[PDB]
Amino acid sequence: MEAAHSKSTEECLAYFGVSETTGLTPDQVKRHLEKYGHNELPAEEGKSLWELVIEQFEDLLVRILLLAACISFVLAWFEEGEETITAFVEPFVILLILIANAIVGVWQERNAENAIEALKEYEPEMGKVYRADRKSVQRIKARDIVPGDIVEVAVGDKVPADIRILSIKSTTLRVDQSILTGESVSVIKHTEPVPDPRAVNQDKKNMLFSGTNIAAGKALGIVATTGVSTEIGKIRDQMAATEQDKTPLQQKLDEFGEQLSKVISLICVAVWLINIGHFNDPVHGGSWIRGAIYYFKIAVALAVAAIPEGLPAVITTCLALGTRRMAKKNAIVRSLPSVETLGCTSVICSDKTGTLTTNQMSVCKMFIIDKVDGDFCSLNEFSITGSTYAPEGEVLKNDKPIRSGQFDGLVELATICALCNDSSLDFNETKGVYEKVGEATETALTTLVEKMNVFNTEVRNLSKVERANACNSVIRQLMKKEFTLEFSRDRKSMSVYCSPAKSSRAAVGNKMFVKGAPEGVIDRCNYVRVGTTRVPMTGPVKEKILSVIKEWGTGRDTLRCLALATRDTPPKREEMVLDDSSRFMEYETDLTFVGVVGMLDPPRKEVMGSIQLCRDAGIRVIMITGDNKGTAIAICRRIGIFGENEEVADRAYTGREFDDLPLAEQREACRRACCFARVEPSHKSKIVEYLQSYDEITAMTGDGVNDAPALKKAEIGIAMGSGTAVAKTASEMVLADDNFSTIVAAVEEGRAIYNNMKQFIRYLISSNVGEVVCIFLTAALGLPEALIPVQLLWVNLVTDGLPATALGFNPPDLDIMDRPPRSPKEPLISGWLFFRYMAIGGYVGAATVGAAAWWFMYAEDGPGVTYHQLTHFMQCTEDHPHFEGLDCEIFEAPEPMTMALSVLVTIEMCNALNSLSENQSLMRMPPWVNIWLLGSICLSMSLHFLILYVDPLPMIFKLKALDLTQWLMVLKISLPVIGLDEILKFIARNYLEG
Ligand SMILES: Nc1ncnc2c1ncn2[C@@H]1O[C@H](COP(=O)(O)OP(N)(=O)O)[C@@H](O)[C@H]1O
Ligand SMILES: [Ca+2]
Ligand SMILES: [Ca+2]
Ligand SMILES: [Ca+2]
Ligand SMILES: [K+]
Repeated sequence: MEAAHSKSTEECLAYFGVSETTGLTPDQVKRHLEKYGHNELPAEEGKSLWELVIEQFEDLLVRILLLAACISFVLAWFEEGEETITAFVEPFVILLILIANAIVGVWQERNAENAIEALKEYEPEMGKVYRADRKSVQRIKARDIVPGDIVEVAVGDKVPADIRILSIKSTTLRVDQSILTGESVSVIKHTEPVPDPRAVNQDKKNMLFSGTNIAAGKALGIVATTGVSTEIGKIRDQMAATEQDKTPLQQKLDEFGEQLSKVISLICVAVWLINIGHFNDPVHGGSWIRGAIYYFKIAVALAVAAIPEGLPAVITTCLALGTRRMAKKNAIVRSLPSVETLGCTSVICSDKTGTLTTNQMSVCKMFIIDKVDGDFCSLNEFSITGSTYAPEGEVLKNDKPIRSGQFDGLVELATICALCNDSSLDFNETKGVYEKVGEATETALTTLVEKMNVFNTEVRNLSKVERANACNSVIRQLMKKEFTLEFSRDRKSMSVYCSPAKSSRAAVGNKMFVKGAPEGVIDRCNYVRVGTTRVPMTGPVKEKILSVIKEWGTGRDTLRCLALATRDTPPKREEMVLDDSSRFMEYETDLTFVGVVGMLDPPRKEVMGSIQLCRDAGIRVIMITGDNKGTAIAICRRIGIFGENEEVADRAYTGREFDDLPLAEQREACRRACCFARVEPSHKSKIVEYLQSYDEITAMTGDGVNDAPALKKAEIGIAMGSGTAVAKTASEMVLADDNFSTIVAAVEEGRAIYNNMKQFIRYLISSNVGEVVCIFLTAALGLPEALIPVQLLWVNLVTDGLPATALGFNPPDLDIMDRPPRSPKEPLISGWLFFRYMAIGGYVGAATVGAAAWWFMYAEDGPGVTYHQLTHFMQCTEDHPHFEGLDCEIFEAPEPMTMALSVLVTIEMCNALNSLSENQSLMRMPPWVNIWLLGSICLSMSLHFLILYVDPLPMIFKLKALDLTQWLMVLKISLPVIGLDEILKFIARNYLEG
């Protein structure tokens, strides 16, 4: 732990006692651990209090039912009667459903938090350090790094600790530190000290803060602080719900229930009005108050009844549930909307190298010049063996194992590979395998030279550790790397300025070794090295080279090709300005071509398959790579993006070709084209932006820093577990699995959550509308009431709860991933659905009245008021308007009423069997598809039985009943709801639109 960033490199180096180039001794490490602990934070625990999670109150339509319970608790406090209890049950028929939803939500959210922390804490964060026990850089669990030791970090890496920069390898080091200082753009660094021991972070321009990202370049430094003593480790705890808000679908439904408060609140105040004429009726005596409170009670209870108090929970739930599922497919969701947004995606843009392909690169072919004579050019081709980055394998000409150092071309070739190279290898002892350190393209090279072994170095007697870099090291001892012109994606090449090693001879030849994309480099070559010789680059020579490149690119191996050339006579260091990266290309001119390497880079298994599924789901998949257009197109084909034979000149463009088009033509180009090549980061962004200008939901997949902009501009960015931190930081989802499939599953889930939301809404609406059709039909048809306050609270508690919340666990529709994606601005409720909402609610409203009616009329154990209702109800006093006054006051019988309440429950528990699927028959999507649903129904049906037979209970509600017949009736009335929907589903099916 150093308190200084205001000291020099040495002071700091000596402070811990380290060799800036070698790193801490196994004993210094064992010690600093003991003295400084591991590089991490305690945390890892409770991200939400068991009680916090409970605040699945505080929402919209939950506060309503919350308050409706208060009033029914005050009214019960001011209620005098020998019936001082049916009023205390009320507040618990309301609280009850609220509680039930609360638990499920809470349960679902806890399981998700867990599942996630599982995925996260799975793959350990690794670090790059120089340590004494190894000559080359090695990778250690970041948790293990301690103050003092030497850390290396480069473009795209995440700073693993708080670090004092020692040496900046690239011409410039650019770091992104938004997570800390809040500075929006990348900032510059230097190795000079900053005196002021008070200075703020923003000014510590010689430090790298653990948790920032390197946006550009590469550097080595010495670790000042670890763990909690970290600039970002202190500030963790400190508040701010910087955790976003609600998802667009969450905000869509939030508003739908808001204006359902209106429609409902009105229909309520309505009931209070449509009656209040029964303000005097003998029932509540006739008081100038006892009649408006009863009906005020019927309103509130009708409200609680209609209001989908489960809506705010079920989204939340489906959400956390979708999350938990992705988490299980090794997908990390960084931003809640992602899965939903993903659901309705039309276009999936994707990087090639490393995203579409495995990024496991090996050099397997290479070539130099053989003979150059007039229009004749010939090449020395070679083959390499070994698919991994292991330094085991052999070079082969004509199937014969050749000794690389035998060909002068291959010597320089190797020299260049070794020297123009920011990456290295490292052998993982635990896993027992050679792992790259830096970019794969570069590392492939490193491996190549370990296989070339041109100076026939003795290696057979070297540990699996030393054998990794041995040769390269040799080459490294042979020249001094003065500085390097970092690889830049515009010029698409990279160079290295070198002088003679021991300084044996000064001015005997300074060099620049160059490595880059063939086309550009070859254009910058004036000469062609022939062994030790050199001759002018000519037409025929070039053509020969390029043509073999073309061959290898489009070949059945789709080789990823790089060119190596040297500048024999560089400018003097004094003439070279390293300030503007722009002038580097010139510094890389008048080159001498040396040779070409063909890299192997396998497409991922699951990719072709995922592409298909997208094609069926109506989803466009576009490739946006920096790589060569020929190679790229080749690969699209292998990936299924293009047919093995197919003219693509109209649908595949290079950044250059693309930029040549007029703006208009660019916009359109995006619509038809599926392959963009040799494109800079800006292009990747622009292409998405275009897709977006068609009001479409665009997805961007990638792994590298040239992907960030597009990753960031898309609706969802999906990063690779393998890819850069930079790339991850700009993503909503991260495939740790690196599995491409998950993307598709991810779109299937958001398709589903939506469908689930719909059916929920369908059941709540069509049912609860029936419930209000019940009332506004009897009270208007001049019929005796069908339900009382606590009778409504019951049809509620028992059909607006777990049976509904259960729809959340509906399976995917059978066609879900077979129809085009939903426009995001689509009317939540279609016109044709409102009809179906009504046609169901209507039939529910009436079948519930005709049942109470039927009890009055055709019930063989009831009276027989036959058709007409015998006209009316106005037959109070004995033999009143004598129209067969053979009965007294059967107009208070608890039977006609429980008759309806019983049907309501049942007919509702029926069209919830209709909310398995939008438009699929129970013949295709049967009830057992959703088991969680069935248990809920039985749960409710059971609650209804209890209420009807546990003697103390029918008092508090209404008189029991039904033995066969009476129940068989409820059934005869309710069951047809299923027949009506199953025809209604027939309609919208054998006439389609969605
Ligand atoms: N580290 C590097 N140094 C020099 N040249 C390199 C390099 N890594 C990549 N190249 C060349 O730059 C070209 C474009 O790189 P880029 O757009 O970043 O990704 P990609 N799919 O093309 O590899 C590559 O196709 C490659 O030939
Ligand atoms: Ca309700
Ligand atoms: Ca890439
Ligand atoms: Ca209901
Ligand atoms: K984004």
